[PDB]
Amino acid sequence: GMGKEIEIERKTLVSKETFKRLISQLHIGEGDFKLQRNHYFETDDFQLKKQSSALRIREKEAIFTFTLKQPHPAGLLETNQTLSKQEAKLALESAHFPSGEVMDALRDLSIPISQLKHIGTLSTSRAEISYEQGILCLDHSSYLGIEDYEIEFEGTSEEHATVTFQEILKTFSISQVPTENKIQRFFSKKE
Ligand SMILES: [Cl-]
Repeated sequence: GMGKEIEIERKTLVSKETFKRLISQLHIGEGDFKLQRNHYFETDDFQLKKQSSALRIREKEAIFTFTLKQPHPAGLLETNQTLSKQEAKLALESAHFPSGEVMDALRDLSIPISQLKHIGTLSTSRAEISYEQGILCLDHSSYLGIEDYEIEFEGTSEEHATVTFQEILKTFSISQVPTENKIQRFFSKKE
């Protein structure tokens, strides 16, 4: 919707060689990959994690986006807000966030905004294609000295997303493995 959206997502990590094979078989060019930086925010005691939520500022092609992800009956509720470079920099450098729908949703979750701070940055090189009735993302990410590769399917219903993703794993012979979110893979490494 207009700032808010429901995220229905299926995901698995893959090897470097499998990722490289998928780029070839899906006929994805080098120029299709776009670079983005995810700057993560969290309290010392990890309050957003305890409420199954994630707060980031994304930087992509000179556009900054403030994003909260929180639990929702179906999938996760994603609340997006555009920021200027000024607002993004203030948040990153001095933990001063702008008023708006993201701030409102944080305060509705009883998150002390004065305790939030920039914990680190994960970079992702991403290619996206329309697959069936959804979107298929190829993510090569780097963070805290290491890197990894990931395929994800963005669906519209939980039922159809499962069917479509299981079809992708079978069709392209991808062996599925347990896969937590980028932000969780980030600070599980940080810990
Ligand atoms: Cl990267």
